Amino acid sequence: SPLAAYEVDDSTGYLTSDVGGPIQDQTSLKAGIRGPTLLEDFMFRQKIQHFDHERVPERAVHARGAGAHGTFTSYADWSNITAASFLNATGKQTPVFVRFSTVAGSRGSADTARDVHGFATRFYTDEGNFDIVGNNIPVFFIQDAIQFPDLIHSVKPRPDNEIPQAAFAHDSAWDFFSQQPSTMHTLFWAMSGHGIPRSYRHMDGFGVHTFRFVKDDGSSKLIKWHFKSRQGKASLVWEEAQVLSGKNADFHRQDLWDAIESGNGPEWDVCVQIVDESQAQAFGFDLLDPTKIIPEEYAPLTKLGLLKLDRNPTNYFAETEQVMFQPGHIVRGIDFTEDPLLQGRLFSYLDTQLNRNGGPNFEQLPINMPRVPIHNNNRDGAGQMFIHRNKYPYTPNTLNSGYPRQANQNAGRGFFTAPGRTASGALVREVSPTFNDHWSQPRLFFNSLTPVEQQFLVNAMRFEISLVKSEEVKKNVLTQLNRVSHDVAVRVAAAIGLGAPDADDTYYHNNKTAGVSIVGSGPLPTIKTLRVGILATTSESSALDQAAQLRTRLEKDGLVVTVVAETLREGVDQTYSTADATGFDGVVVVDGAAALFASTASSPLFPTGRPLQIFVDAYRWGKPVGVCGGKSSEVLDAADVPEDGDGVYSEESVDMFVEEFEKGLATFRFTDRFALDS
Amino acid sequence: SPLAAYEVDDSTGYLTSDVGGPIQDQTSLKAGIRGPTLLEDFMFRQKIQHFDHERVPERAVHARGAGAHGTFTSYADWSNITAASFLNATGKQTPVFVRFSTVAGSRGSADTARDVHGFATRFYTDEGNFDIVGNNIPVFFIQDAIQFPDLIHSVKPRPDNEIPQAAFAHDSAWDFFSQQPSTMHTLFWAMSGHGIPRSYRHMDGFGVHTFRFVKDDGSSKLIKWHFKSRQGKASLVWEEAQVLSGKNADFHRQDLWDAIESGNGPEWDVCVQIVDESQAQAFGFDLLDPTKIIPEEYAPLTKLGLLKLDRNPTNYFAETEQVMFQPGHIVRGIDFTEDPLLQGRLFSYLDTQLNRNGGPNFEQLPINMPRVPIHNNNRDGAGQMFIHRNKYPYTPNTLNSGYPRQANQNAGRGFFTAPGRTASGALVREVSPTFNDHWSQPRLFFNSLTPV
Amino acid sequence: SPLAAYEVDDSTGYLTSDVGGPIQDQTSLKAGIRGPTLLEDFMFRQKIQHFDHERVPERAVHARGAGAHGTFTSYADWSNITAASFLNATGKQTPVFVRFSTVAGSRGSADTARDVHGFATRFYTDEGNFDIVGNNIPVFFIQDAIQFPDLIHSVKPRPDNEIPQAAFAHDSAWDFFSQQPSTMHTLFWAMSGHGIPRSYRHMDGFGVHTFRFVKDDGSSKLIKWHFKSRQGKASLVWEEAQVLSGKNADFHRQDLWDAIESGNGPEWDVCVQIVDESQAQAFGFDLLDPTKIIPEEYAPLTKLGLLKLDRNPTNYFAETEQVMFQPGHIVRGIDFTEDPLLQGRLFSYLDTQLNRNGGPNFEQLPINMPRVPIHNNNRDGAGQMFIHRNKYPYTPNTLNSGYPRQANQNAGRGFFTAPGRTASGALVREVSPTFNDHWSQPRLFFNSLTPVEQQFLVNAMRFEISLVKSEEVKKNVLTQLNRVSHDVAVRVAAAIGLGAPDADDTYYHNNKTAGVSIVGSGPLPTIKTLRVGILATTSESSALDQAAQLRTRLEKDGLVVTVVAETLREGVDQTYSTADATGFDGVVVVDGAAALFASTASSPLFPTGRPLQIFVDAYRWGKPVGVCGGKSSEVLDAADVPEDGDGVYSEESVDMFVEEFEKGLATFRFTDRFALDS
Ligand code: HEM
Ligand code: HEM
Ligand code: HEM
Ligand SMILES: [Ca+2]
Ligand SMILES: [Ca+2]
Ligand SMILES: [Ca+2]
Ligand SMILES: [Ca+2]
Ligand SMILES: [Ca+2]
Ligand SMILES: [Ca+2]
Ligand SMILES: [Ca+2]
Ligand SMILES: [Ca+2]
Repeated sequence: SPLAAYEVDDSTGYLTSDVGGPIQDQTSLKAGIRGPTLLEDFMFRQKIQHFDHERVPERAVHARGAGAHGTFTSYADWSNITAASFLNATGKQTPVFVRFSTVAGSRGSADTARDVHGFATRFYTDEGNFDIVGNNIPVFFIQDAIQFPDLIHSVKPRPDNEIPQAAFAHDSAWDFFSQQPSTMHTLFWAMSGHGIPRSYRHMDGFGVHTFRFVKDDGSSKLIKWHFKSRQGKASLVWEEAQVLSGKNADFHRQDLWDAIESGNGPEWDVCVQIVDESQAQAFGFDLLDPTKIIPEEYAPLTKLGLLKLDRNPTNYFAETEQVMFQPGHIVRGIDFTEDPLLQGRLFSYLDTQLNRNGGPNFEQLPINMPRVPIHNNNRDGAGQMFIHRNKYPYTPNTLNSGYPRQANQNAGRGFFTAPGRTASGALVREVSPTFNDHWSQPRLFFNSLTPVEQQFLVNAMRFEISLVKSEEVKKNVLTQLNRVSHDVAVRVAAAIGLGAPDADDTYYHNNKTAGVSIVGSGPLPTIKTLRVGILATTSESSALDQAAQLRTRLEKDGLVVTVVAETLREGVDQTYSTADATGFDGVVVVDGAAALFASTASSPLFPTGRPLQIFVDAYRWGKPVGVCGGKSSEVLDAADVPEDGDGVYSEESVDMFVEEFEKGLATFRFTDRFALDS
Repeated sequence: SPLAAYEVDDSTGYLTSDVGGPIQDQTSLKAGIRGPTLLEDFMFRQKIQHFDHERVPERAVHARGAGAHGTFTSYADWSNITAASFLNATGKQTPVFVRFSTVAGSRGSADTARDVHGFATRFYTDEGNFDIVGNNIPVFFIQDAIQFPDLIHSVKPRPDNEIPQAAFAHDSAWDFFSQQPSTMHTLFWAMSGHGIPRSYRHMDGFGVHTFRFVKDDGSSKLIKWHFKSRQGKASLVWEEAQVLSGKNADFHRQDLWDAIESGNGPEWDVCVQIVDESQAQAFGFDLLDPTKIIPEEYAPLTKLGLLKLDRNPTNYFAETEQVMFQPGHIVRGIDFTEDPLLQGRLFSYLDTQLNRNGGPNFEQLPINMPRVPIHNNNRDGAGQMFIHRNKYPYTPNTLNSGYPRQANQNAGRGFFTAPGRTASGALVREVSPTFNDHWSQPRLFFNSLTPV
Repeated sequence: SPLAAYEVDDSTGYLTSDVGGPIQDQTSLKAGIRGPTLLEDFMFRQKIQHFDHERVPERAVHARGAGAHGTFTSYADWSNITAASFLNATGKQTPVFVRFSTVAGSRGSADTARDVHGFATRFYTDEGNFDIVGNNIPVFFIQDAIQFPDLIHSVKPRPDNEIPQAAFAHDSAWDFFSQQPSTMHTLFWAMSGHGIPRSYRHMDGFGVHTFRFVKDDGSSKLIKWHFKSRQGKASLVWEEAQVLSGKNADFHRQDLWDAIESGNGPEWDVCVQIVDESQAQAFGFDLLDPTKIIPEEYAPLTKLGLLKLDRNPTNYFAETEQVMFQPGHIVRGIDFTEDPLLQGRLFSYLDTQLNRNGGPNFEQLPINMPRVPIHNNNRDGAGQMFIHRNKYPYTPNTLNSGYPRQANQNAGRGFFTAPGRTASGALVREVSPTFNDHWSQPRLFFNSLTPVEQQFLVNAMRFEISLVKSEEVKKNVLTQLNRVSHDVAVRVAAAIGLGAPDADDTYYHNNKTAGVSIVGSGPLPTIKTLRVGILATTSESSALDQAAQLRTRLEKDGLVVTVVAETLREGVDQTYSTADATGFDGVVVVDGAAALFASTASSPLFPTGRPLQIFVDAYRWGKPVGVCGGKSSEVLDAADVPEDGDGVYSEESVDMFVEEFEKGLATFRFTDRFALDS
């Protein structure tokens, strides 16, 4: 590890300059005690120059994100399908670093914005660094990389005033979507719960593009990468996500960090779909088109190995901010395809690192270094950290005995382009007509959602599109939505007071696919790390005792428990003033606290009606909620919460309450609380 | 627009490269209709290279902010207290640009966080650009610029995990405040409604530091700048600010934008407290200490002129993101004081623009340019736009007839340091004992608030 | 070995990317064998991106230079005059790196231009890096750092056409000198032999400024740094320097490299003049004025230790090009003075490294690292290598238990400003009248040169000034020269078509000072590394035999021998076609080769007259020359060289030839061959 060698320990010692001279740094050098500061104060200038130059350009996209270290372990020797060394043996472990992100917001923007999300994984393999630079949605908005600035300019804030930070809440974004129909598949995903995942740990990762697996014999197959969450899939509800974006802008980065610090590091099965070269157009669409998925019914997933994140960074800036991913970081055994979105990406990520790093030696940053020797004739450049011994860095040479040697298919384990690949035809700036069906798969995705999930998507569209000022853009939007689903266009049109255009059934169908729905993916497989808010009072010794009782039990089941009361003390984590339902996955009121709720209700220590509002919000947003200890009635009545409601608990027995409530936490959302269009 | 000369119109025309060759930009050049992309596709590369390099480093502090253009109008001829040209005639008008901001959060952090706020004003005067780089709170946390990184590291997110955004909600910030008691006065202000103003239009601007006004005869007085809102002061309530941060992270920038578009451009009376040099220690504290206000009961405000913001930018990046303020942008008639916070600032803002701009010619960006001619011997550097005719850029010269000439108090309307300033004593890294009362003024402030 | 941890070996292995993936780099990936190159060719792009970004800005001055590693060893414990740790014990060793340079030319300009030269030394001390950033001339052109760009613009090429390279050969430089008379002292130095040293090893190093030595008790003394060459002082003659600029632009860098490779690493005694603070104005000038020396007659040198350079770099770019010196790299025991030239330097060198390195972490380059631990709260910035474990990098803190601790005079061996220093008075942009005598010291320096040396300086002035177009500028130059010396003005004026102004005796005097003359500094103390060219012929096996004999005699004494003949073979190093007298410190003809020695001598293998012209040029340029074997007349008469001349040798006996000739090498130059004005 190059990271270990560069760890700097400041737990002891006297302050020094960056050249080891002991110094101070608290008072400027001045000509007399009330005098002007001196130019000769080097202590001052070196410290302030450093401060003045701390910042580097944020990423052009995916600026907001967070990372962690961990380990990938192969489940088998996969030699039969790829020459990739990291996959060549059962149990082979390779270090990883992952960064997760949103796409459109700047650094500092909230984690819980509605957006596409990044899931970028570096495997520090024994034959070079291999990056899979993925998203949590398996399809992308556009079909050619040259369009990327168009898409991004359209979704980022309007450039006269840099308003708004909400990617989908403005005219220009919808102008682009409605004029560029390829966008429809990703737009439907982004309008689903996949736009507001519950956490990084509760989403999947996709390579998006078709890639190749290449064997040592030169043969190739076509693959899609799928990183399948072992935590289960889960989303926020929209109103919850909007509150969260104010109450805790760092919600996802904090959820990740805390899960790793508690020993609950997240896991994914790294999987592929594998198909033959001859099936490039067999599935009703072109595998070069990054706006299409291969339905799992046509190509099942094969599990290749386990990805686990189990260590946090030491210095966020040095590790997370400076990690520089590239789809060009490929290894023997993997190759590209002619997907025009992937093709252009290869150029963009090598170039943009010059912008961020300010010089060409970015791969020498510890987080970017490989874990094998580097042998090449790259030299000089700003920020050169190596002292190269070889004074004849050219090929061919005799003066260094012909080293470094060329690597290729038959030497040195070289990378090699899949040798079956060809190209033929004119040199064209033309779109393949095989790419032209922009609507069937959006409809496939929509069909595969549950009824209340369909409602949530329609409601997201109603919310966002109602913020578009231009009537002409809104009509254009309905034109495209209607090519996917007339019912979607009708329902969305109703909220914005326009008429939907008449049904156009060209692309309509009733087909469905497995594995895309959040609401239909079933209870979570684990409730470890999920958050329980226990609403108590310092008024009643019995209330605090009840909360402590609940705590001990819930904690041994891996839940993160917060006891809330008017003021802090022994056993109480959070005041009502700072508490919010967005902080919890379930809320329990201890019945000793009934007085705070069954009330209007007033104190200089928190806002009027806060305790009840926490419970009310939690219910409205679908969470398991309950009252533990004796007389539920009054709290549930004060909240207008029905005691017979699914995911509403009322028990005197602490043990029965915990059992029932824990089943609620796995269910995670009670969707019968949300109204549906008739 | 005052930057009309630099505008580029794209309401008509065919797409071109940056060198005027008509091109397309929607499909990559490929070897066959389902083929790989070609390296010879210059259309693709020049567009993507530009996109790849769009971003520049955010400001080290005050990263989150918004700006507008306007006009300053002097109420009087202020010659009898300052030689400043922009203040030398009743009704004299000078263009301005102002940027408002928070302090701690990054780009895209919400407007309605609890924080200190910036209020930075550029006057494009007929004798040079003059910047007053102020905040909405009249006192600062610390008493020496060398401590700035300490303060800022402590309020910014913890550096292992970059949590939390939200300057005051974590241990390190309160560790620093409690170890560095100078911070109490600004801390009390930030914990008041001044930490969550209703808009940029409903807050005041303060230079914080004592500065000097200098007359053409060389006499000086000590001043504090106060920009007093004509919209009134108003705050959010905290609960509301928290919900707004989520519902509308752009709330202050939109409020300002909208007010200008509707013809309600915000206004401030630009004022000063003026006191004699003999009064530097007369008010029971030291006027060099930036943690203290001069109570208005001791020195009333004089209104100098009107600041009105009435024109939004054309391109946010080019104007607002790229504007580069400096307290060293000073003009004849103003001078510095030995406030050790101010003193170090003068170094920081000139250096940090190298970081943002990536080269030394940042004064050439349209928003940074002055509105009068430039005559000097600065040359070259990355990004040099100017084509200088003078092929002898050194002084003293005879081969360019001794031009440019030196400007000073007696010739050429030069800047000059206030000639009554002196220094005396040991060269010390010592804090004046006159700085040591960290608590009385925070109590003055608290006492001055209503009960609620 | 001092930077061994950063070394990269490429003597074995297969080529890899920068992230360790084995690759090739000799053929682009193409769509067919005669097809266009593919964007997906990451091998191509990463290699070419690196190439495209290899260059960094050259230094703003001193762009042309060369460097080496070495060791400093202290002669004593100097705690009686300084707290500095590297000087605190007899025998104490500290690693060093030195870079030597010219000043005006760009990084590809010739070594042997007439110029001021740099001598910058880094001591990697056990209390931090300490740099002495000196020159080979003890005084500077200007008295205030603010004037630096005026000076440098005036000497660098005219900015319309970037002509001429060659600092003194144009109007603007002499315009500046004549308008800014402070320049006279350094000008007279640069017009002497000190402007064209024979090698970096044959020049001294000076700090120029008065600095302070500060004891641990707080008391201070004023010092000047003098690095006195143990190789002796030596110059080129001007015509020779001009020829060398064309025949070997790398002459000084090669001389240094070679001396080190041969185990003849150059040495200096590091010395100071030490005077009391009360003697700031006692010597008839102000010690804050960098245009003045303290004559050695008023303040003798104290030898502090030995500097020896003995290891060449491994990678020039990484070590020599990237070394970033600063006078701000100061250590406890040393302080600044209020010299206004020094004061502003402190700002310049910290700022300019942002330009060169392109980011703030330049102290992390291996050559710039200290050799002790770094403990501070500087963070982030582009190119940040360090992974800092202290997540509370602010002072004051409790969450990192108050570390790093402040260092100062009384704790932690902090740097401290000399506590006796004060300032008093108005804040002014005024020059001290104590700086106003710009002419007395130039006259002192001129008076201390020998007659022939004064002639050489006049002749350099005549050469350069005659290239100034402007008759006004020429007139103004003679006004200033005449204030130093009427006779200089007269003699210069005679070459350039003008009358000198009448004598103005205000600053005239006859005082002299020791240690500044080159011609007067006596024979060299060592002749090891000096170059002897033996001119032979392949047309007589006897001539080669003589050459071989002489070679062994000369090599025994550490001279570097080149045997020249018409064509190469074993024992012959160089052809006449490539050889030139600039290549040698002495020239010997073996008498077996006498037939070659005619201006008549014609051949397709070398220019007509070449063998003889080497001998004639050597003679004209002052060098020891002779004929070995017993028959000298034919060669000597062809050369018009008299047999009884001083530094002309003729002997049959090889031993007796060599004994005589080695005395001539030590004398080095026979100045009786140069005409004097009468
Ligand atoms: C399938 C389509 C894509 C996926 C899945 C994807 C994914 C991502 C991810 C996850 C990141 C963030 C990596 C990190 O965490 O540091 C990112 C950054 C970026 N992407 Fe993409 N991307 C796609 C398409 C594009 C295209 C078409 C372009 C350009 C033509 C592009 C240009 C960029 C740039 C310039 C960055 C910033 C990289 C950096 O500064 O390190 N991407 N992408
Ligand atoms: C009286 C105390 C201070 C006030 C009122 C103040 C005000 C501000 C304001 C308003 C801005 C943003 C300007 C804009 O909108 O672009 C800012 C930026 C900045 N300030 Fe200060 N500041 C203070 C003290 C300090 C100190 C002590 C330092 C450093 C020693 C410092 C360094 C900076 C830097 C580096 C920036 C970013 C500038 C840029 O990138 O253009 N400030 N300051
Ligand atoms: C006593 C007067 C001076 C001496 C002896 C001197 C010496 C030198 C030396 C030897 C170097 C080259 C160091 C190396 O080899 O890398 C150099 C570089 C330089 N000097 Fe000076 N210098 C003097 C005055 C000035 C002044 C007054 C300034 C500016 C105000 C200045 C600015 C620079 C700059 C900008 C560089 C390039 C540094 C780099 O890129 O690392 N120097 N100086
Ligand atoms: Ca818009
Ligand atoms: Ca959902
Ligand atoms: Ca290949
Ligand atoms: Ca903290
Ligand atoms: Ca308020
Ligand atoms: Ca010239
Ligand atoms: Ca000489
Ligand atoms: Ca740069």
